[PDB]
Order: sequence, then C-alpha cells, then structure tokens
Amino acid sequence: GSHMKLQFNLKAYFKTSADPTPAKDAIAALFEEANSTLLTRGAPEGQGAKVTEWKLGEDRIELTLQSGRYVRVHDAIFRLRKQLAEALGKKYKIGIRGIEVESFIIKVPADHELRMLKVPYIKSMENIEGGIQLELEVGEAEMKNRVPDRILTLLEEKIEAAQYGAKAEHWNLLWQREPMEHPFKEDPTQAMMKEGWLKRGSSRGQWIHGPQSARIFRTFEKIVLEELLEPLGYREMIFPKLVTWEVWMKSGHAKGVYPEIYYVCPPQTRDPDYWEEVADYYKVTHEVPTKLIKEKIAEPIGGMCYAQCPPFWMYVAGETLPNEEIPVKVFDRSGTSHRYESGGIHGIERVDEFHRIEIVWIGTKEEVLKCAEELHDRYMHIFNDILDIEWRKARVNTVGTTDYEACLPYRGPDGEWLEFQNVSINGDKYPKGFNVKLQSGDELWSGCSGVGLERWAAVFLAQKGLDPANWPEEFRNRVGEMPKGIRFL
Amino acid sequence: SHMKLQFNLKAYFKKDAIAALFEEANSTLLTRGAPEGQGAKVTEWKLRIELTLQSGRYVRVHDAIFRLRKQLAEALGKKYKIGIRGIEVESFIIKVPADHELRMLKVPYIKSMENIEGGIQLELEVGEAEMKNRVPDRILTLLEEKIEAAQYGAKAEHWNLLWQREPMEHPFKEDPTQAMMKEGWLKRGSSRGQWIHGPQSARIFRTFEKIVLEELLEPLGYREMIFPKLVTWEVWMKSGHAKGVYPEIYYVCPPQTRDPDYWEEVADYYKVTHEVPTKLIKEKIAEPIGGMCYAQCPPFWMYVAGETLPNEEIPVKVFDRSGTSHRYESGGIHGIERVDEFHRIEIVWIGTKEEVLKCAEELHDRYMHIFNDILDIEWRKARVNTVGTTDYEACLPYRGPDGEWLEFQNVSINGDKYPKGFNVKLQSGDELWSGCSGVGLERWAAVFLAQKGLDPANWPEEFRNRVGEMPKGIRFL
Ligand SMILES: Nc1ncnc2c1ncn2[C@@H]1O[C@H](COP(=O)(O)OP(=O)(O)OP(=O)(O)O)[C@@H](O)[C@H]1O
Ligand SMILES: Nc1ncnc2c1ncn2[C@@H]1O[C@H](COP(=O)(O)OP(=O)(O)OP(=O)(O)O)[C@@H](O)[C@H]1O
Ligand SMILES: [Cl-]
Ligand SMILES: [Cl-]
Ligand SMILES: [Mg+2]
Ligand SMILES: [Mg+2]
Ligand SMILES: [Zn+2]
Ligand SMILES: [Zn+2]
Repeated sequence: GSHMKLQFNLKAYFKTSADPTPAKDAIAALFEEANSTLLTRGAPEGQGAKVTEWKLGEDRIELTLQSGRYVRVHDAIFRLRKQLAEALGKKYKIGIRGIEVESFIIKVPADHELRMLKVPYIKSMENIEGGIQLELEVGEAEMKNRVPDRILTLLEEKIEAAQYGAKAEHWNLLWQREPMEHPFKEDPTQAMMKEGWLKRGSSRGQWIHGPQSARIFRTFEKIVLEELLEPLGYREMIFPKLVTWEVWMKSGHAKGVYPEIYYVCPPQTRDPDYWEEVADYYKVTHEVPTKLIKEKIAEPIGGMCYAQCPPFWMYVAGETLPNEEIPVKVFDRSGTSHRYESGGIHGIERVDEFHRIEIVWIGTKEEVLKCAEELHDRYMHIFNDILDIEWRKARVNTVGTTDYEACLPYRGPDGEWLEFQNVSINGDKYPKGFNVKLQSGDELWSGCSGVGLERWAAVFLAQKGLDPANWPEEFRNRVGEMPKGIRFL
Repeated sequence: SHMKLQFNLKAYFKKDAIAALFEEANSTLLTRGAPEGQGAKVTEWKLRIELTLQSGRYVRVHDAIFRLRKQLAEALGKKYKIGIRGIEVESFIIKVPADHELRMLKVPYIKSMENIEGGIQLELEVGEAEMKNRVPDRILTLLEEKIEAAQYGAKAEHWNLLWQREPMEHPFKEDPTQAMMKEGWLKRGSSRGQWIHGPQSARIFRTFEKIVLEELLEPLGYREMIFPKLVTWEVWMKSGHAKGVYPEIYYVCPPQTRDPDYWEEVADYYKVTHEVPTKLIKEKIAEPIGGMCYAQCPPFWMYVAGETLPNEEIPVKVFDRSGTSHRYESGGIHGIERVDEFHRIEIVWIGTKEEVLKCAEELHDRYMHIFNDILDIEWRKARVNTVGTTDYEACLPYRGPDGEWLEFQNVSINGDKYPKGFNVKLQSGDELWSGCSGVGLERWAAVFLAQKGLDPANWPEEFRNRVGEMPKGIRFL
C-alpha cells in the first residue's frame, strides 16, 4: 500500500460585476479566518482546506485552494462564495457572480500503473511518486454536482481492482453434509433430452420443458410455498420483468451489469408505414432485415429481468414505512430472468433464460438478520429432509451472500460443485438507493433470496436420477403421479 | 386506367443455325402454358448472344431464358464445341396495371420505381441466381397486394354476436384501476404500460389462475409445459408473425460481446455523470435476435417442429403460464385493461380438424360456467369457415351506458396454420389442426373488478370461497 496523501488542488477565480480593488482589506481578512475557522469545519484537527494564495483583477478575484479528503476544494469554494457575498454585499456594495475554474488537480495514492481510458471530464493523467495525478476539465456546475467525488471514487475502484480484489473467489465454508452414495452418474440434461422431458428452444441457452420437466419445476415451487413462504408469513406480489435504466440506477446495477444483459428496445413508432419497409423486405427475400430493424428501433430503455428484486423497489420508492409495517416480507414468481452467459453450450445448470422465485424482506438491521436466519433453517429442512440431497453452504460484517452448493456426480469426484441457492443480506443499499425511510428514523435494511428452479432440478436430478422409484419418499408424495410426455415417431 | 401486365428482359449468354432457332421458338417452344397465344416472344436479336423477350402473365420472361438455355446447348454443343457458363442480365423491367398513383416504396431487388400511364413501371437488379430463386415472382405478388389495397383495402374487423347475457344491475361505477391505486392494491412500474401488483392484486391474479386450473385445465386433461419467453426470428417466420408484427414488438438485443473492457466506457460514463449513455449503448448492442413473448404459443411449436405424432398421442393438450407477454400498445395512458406487460395462461391443443373443434367447444363450456356461475359477470361472445376467433366481451360500468365493451377472453381455431408452418405431421397422414386460447389475468381483473368492486363483501359467494382471507397491503405514511 502507498501512504501518499490524497490531495485536491484548485486554481479558480470569482466573477465580479466590477473592480473591487478597495475592498482588499476585508477580502484578505476573511481568507485568514476561513483557514482557521470556516474551512476547518467538518475536518479533523489541521486537515481543513487552505487558500494558499490570492490575487486581484479588474473584474475577478482569484485563488489557489488546497485540500485533503475533507472539506474538498469543490466544496470549500462554495463556502467562500457565500461568505464573500454577505461580507461585501452589505457595506462594500459589490456582487459576486459565478465561479471560473482554471485548473483542477487530484492526486491519488496507488501502487501500480493504470491504463488510461475514455472517462468524461478527465483532461489528462500522469504517474507520479506514490500515485496518480488527474487533471480535470470541470466548471462550476460540475463542481456543484460533485463530479470530482465521482471521479475519485471511480479511480479508487480501478486502483483497488488492479491490485487487491484479483483472486477469482474467496470462499468460506460454513456447513457441509456428510457425503452420500451417488449411484446415478448421467448428466441430467442429457438424460432429460433422451427420455423426452425437454428440448432446446430456438434462443441461446434456452429450453422448452415438456410435461415431465414442468411437473418437477412445479413441485419445487410447491415445496418453497408450503415449507418456507407460508410458515414464515411471506406475501405474494407481482414484480415487473422489463427493467428500466431508472431501476438499475437506483439498485446500482447501472455501474457494471452491461456485459450480461439482454437489452430491450421499443419501436420508435407504432406507425405501420414506418414498418412497411421491414415487412416488404421479408416478403420478397424470406429474410428478416435485422440491420434495418436496428435502425428503426429506439435506444434501449433497459433490459430483461436480471436480478428480479430491483423492479419491486419502485413500489416502495420515495415512501416512509410505518414501524407497524416492518418487516415487509414478499416474493414473486411471475416470470423469466435473462442473462447472457458464457460461450459454449451448457445444460439446464447454466441457461440464458431461467425461472426463479425471488424472496425479498425489508426491516431494521436485526429484523433482516433474523429473517435471513429463518430462511436458512427452512432451506436446511428442505434440502436434508425433502430433497435429501448432498450439499454445503459457504459465505462469499453481516452484509454479504451465503451460497448453497451441491455436487453433480456426472462431473466426477473432483468436479466443481454447483451453486443452486443463495441468501443475501444487502444492508442499507436498496433503501438508500430508492429513498425508502423508516418512521422511527432508524436505518432500513433489506435482504433477498432467489430460488432458481433450473438449478434445483440440475442438482436433484443429477443426484437422484429421473426414475421416481428412486426418489425420496417425501419428494415422491409431493410430485403425485408423473405425467407422460409427448411421444414422437 | 387499365394496362396489361408486361415483362421485359435483356440479357446475354456468356450464325445460320441460330437464326432459324428463334423463328421456331416464337411459334412452337415459347407458346406452351399460354391459353390463347399469350406466350413469350423475341423482338430484338443480336450475336455474347443478346436477347430481348416480352411476355404477359403466363410463360414469363424469366422462364423463357432457361428454355433457350436448353435449346442452344443442344444446337451448338456437339456442333460447334461450345459450352455455356451462365447468364448475365442487362435489363429487367416489369409493367403492372394499377388504379391510383401508388406511394413510393423501397423494396429489395427493385432499382427504381415510378408511376406511369397504365399503372406502375419498375426496374430490377437481378442476376440468373435471383431469377432462378423466383425473385420477380415475389416482387410482383407483393405489389399486386398493395394495388388491391389502394383499390379496396380499408380498415375493418368483423363482428357477429353469438350469445349475450341478460342485463345486470351495476352498482359499482369506479374505474377499477383508479380504485386499486387509491386503496393500495398496485402501483405503476417504471416502464411504459407497466404495473407492480401488491398482495391484494396478486391474490386476485392467483385466484383466477386457480379457477382456470381447477375448473377448466384439470377437468379437460391439459398438461402444463414451460414455453420460452424470448422469441427469435426463426419462430416468428414459421408462425407467420414475421409478415407484419413489427410495430408492436419489444425488441431484444444481446450485447455484441461479454468482454468487460468493451463495456468499461459505458460504465465509466455512468459512474461520473449519473446518466446512462443510451446512444452509446445502442451502438454496442447487437442487431435484434427477435423480441419478447408476443402471442405466447409460437415458441412452443419448436417442441414439435419437424416431428411426426403417433395417432395415440392426439389430441395434444397443453398450457403455459411461466411468464410475461410484451406489447407496444397504441394510445397513451391506460389502466390495467390495456398494458405493455401482461400475464397470460396460454392454452394450446393439436389434433385432427374434428378433435380441434371438439376441444374448442369443451373450452367454451368451461368458460361459460366460470363467467356465469363463479365470477357472475355480464358478458357476451361473438364470432370474428370453422377457422377463426370467438371473442368474449364484457361491460365496464365506469365507461357509461354507451361505453364500449372490453374483449377479455378468446378461443381461436387456427386450422392447419401451425402444423404447416412448423412442419408437424400425423402418423396416419390426416391433416393436423390446432387451436389456442389465452387467459389474460389483467383483463379478467379489469372486468371482474369494474363489475363487482374492490370490497370482498360484494363479490359472489363462489369467488369469495376461492379467494380466502384477503391479504393486507403495504401501507405508507
Ligand atoms: N444462468 C443461470 N441459470 C439458471 N439459474 C441461474 C442462472 N444465474 C442465476 N441463477 C439463479 O439465480 C440465483 C441468484 O443469482 P446469482 O446472481 O446469485 O447467481 P450466480 O451467483 O451468478 O451463480 P453462478 O455464478 O453459478 O451463475 C442463483 O442462485 C441461481 O439459482
Ligand atoms: N395490451 C394488453 N393488456 C392486457 N392483456 C392483453 C393485452 N393484449 C392482449 N391481452 C390478452 O391476450 C389475449 C389475446 O390477445 P390477442 O387477441 O392479441 O391474440 P394473440 O394470440 O396474443 O395475438 P395473435 O392473434 O397475433 O397471435 C387477450 O384476450 C387478452 O387476454
Ligand atoms: Cl433486475
Ligand atoms: Cl410469441
Ligand atoms: Mg449467472
Ligand atoms: Mg449467489
Ligand atoms: Zn435479489
Ligand atoms: Zn396463441
């Protein structure tokens, strides 16, 4: 780690209506008092902002302002603006207009070099002793909007990622089941195809489930409702599946979800005449003109459901919950989630279109941890007593994700286990993101948990096979009489 | 005006024996197929052996050049040691009769289009491979369909009443969507025509679903499946939706790559400005691969595509209720009666013509029982030979005495459309037909709640028993 000081350097001048040369005695007096009083507020001892030099023009008052991480220059300059206005407006009869930036320099500690990228408002970048120096192309509007703080946070993220969070996974085992005998060793996806349970859909990593596979999905759903959601007092809601930029901005997904989303674009207009060229092209060529269509669709409005819970938060956005209403415990099972997974075909263990029950809870810190614990107890009961599967759980501070993993015997003794279930304590992230308050003024937390039916199927069928005679009695009772598939010649 | 359909072509293949060949061709060879001597004929002869042929409707000019491809290969093959490589076109012009001055259109393989005296003249950019693939045939057909539209084609949808329930007293008069918003049943989602359903509204949705399952799907022996929701061009081409569904689709584009370096510029832009760069994102996404679920049943048909069903397997009777349908609706602001994202149970059956018709009647019987006995709504049905759609309509009191009724349910007989489009055959060789019927939960809710209100005390006994105790919503300060 580099110990170099985080430092902000600002060279700027204030716009004046006329030339305030005579008011020099008052101007110099306020700057010295600012350095000992005003610019010190909100900073630890001797870490306040400093005006290092000052000079005058015939319509401008310039300064060089310096700061560390506290009372930053883009914050301190507006403090000096409001003081200089009141001190010179009443007696000296002179008005201060806008702020003009001449140079904005941030110095940030870093161990390694960074490849410079196209980032808005960053003029140039250069390596210096102990870190990185940024030159900013920023005016007063951008300073008021706190652009420098966002640029700093971005560079700090890039610095951390280049050195620290490089390990693919850091993994912490919490609980593991006693190993079981595994007499079934087929890839469940291949067995399901051979025995007429399902077929590949037209789209990438997409499946069509025949009656046999659908029955399995429905039984897992029934188990989650009856063994978890009902006894724990969860209430069904319907969350939207088309997710807008607004939602992902508030959830934080707009910070990097881009490589994995299926994007959605509305038509630019519903006017048939606008689309006639597309229809005509297809009727003549028997080909869909995708290049033309891309020109005729609007810019993306967002994408298809990715994490499932974010669009729910528009229901509580901007609202205050009464203390009587928490914990809010809800779930949704109203449709499909879409993710652009890695290249290479997979089985149902890794699809581009999946079906998940998303479980969401909101309350105080303690109510959220308690709710998480309730969920873990119910999941353990399900996996041990009903599905009777071999499994473990691992934790990827109480904020974070607990992952459930299970072995797939077709992958061999040294095969990688499959993540099939998770429980996430999200802290204040979502309440803060969507501006959801609690009546008592206590901090609101939330958690979520997603049951991916494909992953449960991949695990259960990999371990138990497709023959009901060899399934746990408790699972068999819930399935009922298996339906027949559609037989082909 | 009234012109005669005319084909005109100038091309070459890349002296005494060839001279008598074209005198015979205009009287013997290029005459067969024409009823009253309308066959193809050459007017300009040039020796690269250039031709200029003319034709009407029958014995078309593009077919005429391959007849001479046969004759010149025989009359010069062993005779003068000549072997033709191919044909290249210098000119192709079609003159089509038309009523009115027809709008300017961009169409593939059409170089230029213009209005003339009798109708429309149009030049083509076609080679030999293009006229082998019948491009001029498809261009002609398209333009004729537009000419008939400019002469007759007007905006109309058929209607013929079959059954209407006797008028009922309608004590509840609120727009159910407004009442629902007022009483905390639901809220608008971020997206256009999109709703988030609170526990009270979700309960209603799940009650209708329960009724359909228990009163209709189970007794009739329907088996649940899961149909894909992301629909590709392949599916819509086979289903016929690729002919004109474009104005209503929510298009889906994958990223051009998963490479995070490729997306860094987008993420960095957002982190600094707090504005997602939608213009840049559009350049970085691929061309659309299709769109979100529109009719719901088309993606199922990939399950049976190319297959032959044993006669023991029919009728095939399946349903799906695994997700959302998306549609870009016209007008502006609507309630839940007309949304861009809805939830439907799609019911599909496949069998012989007779079984498909039988299955439809079975469904009509169950819907009638549901709407009369359980929901107790005021409703009607109307037909829109055996192939077609039966629409169920219901009055919404808030719309007034003269209010237009709401379509809330349909049963469609699709004929052989889907088996043909997806190449599904029966073992016995008898024609497969199919039908489908979609239960829209939003629509059922708009009808039921506009007629019965939001207070469970005013709901029919049969509905209240299936609902159970209504959940409370989430209350805000
Ligand atoms: N591609 C997928 N196919 C099927 N189910 C999925 C997929 N991605 C996620 N899920 C389901 O959603 C749940 C929550 O999503 P999450 O983002 O935690 O998955 P993940 O951590 O990316 O798992 P993995 O890394 O194994 O894909 C998962 O536990 C899983 O059940
Ligand atoms: N905008 C909408 N909002 C809510 N529900 C809708 C909407 N559009 C359609 N539905 C539901 O879907 C059902 C069928 O719709 P439609 O008549 O368009 O047939 P389709 O099969 O979806 O389309 P197509 O006939 O092109 O195959 C309707 O009866 C209604 O229940
Ligand atoms: Cl999402
Ligand atoms: Cl569809
Ligand atoms: Mg994933
Ligand atoms: Mg996880
Ligand atoms: Zn979540
Ligand atoms: Zn349909």
